[PDB]
Amino acid sequence: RMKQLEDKVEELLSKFYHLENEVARLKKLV
Amino acid sequence: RMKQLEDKVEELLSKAYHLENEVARLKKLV
Amino acid sequence: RMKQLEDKVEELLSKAYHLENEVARLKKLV
Ligand code: NA
Ligand code: NA
Repeated sequence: RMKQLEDKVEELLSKFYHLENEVARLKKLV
Repeated sequence: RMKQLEDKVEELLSKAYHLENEVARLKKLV
Repeated sequence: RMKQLEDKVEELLSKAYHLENEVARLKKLV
């Protein structure tokens, strides 16, 4: 069942990557 | 170990949805 | 195996916590 977890962690890696950008986006605008 | 990882990963996935929303809110005010 | 996943989670947890702070920061400055 580690594969389901690995895929979720991969999904978490990517969401976190996108949130960092949109936050840094907000940081330049504020 | 294995169960705790899966739970934490699920804990993380929901925190991501909440952050995704908090970021969206902030965008409407930048 | 599991260790790779716990490492990754520890990372995402750090990221999540810092995004939380950054979100808390941006909130205070619209
Ligand atoms: Na929200
Ligand atoms: Na917000």
